[PDB]
Amino acid sequence: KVFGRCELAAAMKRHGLDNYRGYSLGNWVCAAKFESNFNTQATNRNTDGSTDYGILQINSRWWCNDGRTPGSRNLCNIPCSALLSSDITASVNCAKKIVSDGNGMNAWVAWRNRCKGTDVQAWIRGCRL
Ligand SMILES: [Cl-]
Ligand SMILES: [Cl-]
Ligand SMILES: [Cl-]
Ligand code: NA
Repeated sequence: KVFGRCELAAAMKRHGLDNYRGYSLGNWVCAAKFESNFNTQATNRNTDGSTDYGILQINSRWWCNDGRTPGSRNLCNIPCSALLSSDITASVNCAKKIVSDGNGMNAWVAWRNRCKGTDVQAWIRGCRL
């Protein structure tokens, strides 16, 4: 599914991501924009042979099982495929674990490089939240 910007902001808010670990909703929308362009089916193969899945490009090295990332963990206790669903529940629940792991949203390189320090409220401007 390709979400609209406000559509995704709504879904994220309903699943409790807004201000989670102190990160306002626009941080999460900005991260999704640059990670996946709001497409839940996004995948990206990394140099190390791990893969990133879904709206927030969550990685198989630590967070989900794909059966093809030797040595990895599955800390969200899900198949990576769950992260490609039209329903973002799995992705949000897992993101909450990631953002709690010590580095906040710096876990998402793209957030650090493209969202951090920017006017992230723009990503929710106009949404009926
Ligand atoms: Cl915001
Ligand atoms: Cl594996
Ligand atoms: Cl933090
Ligand atoms: Na894994």
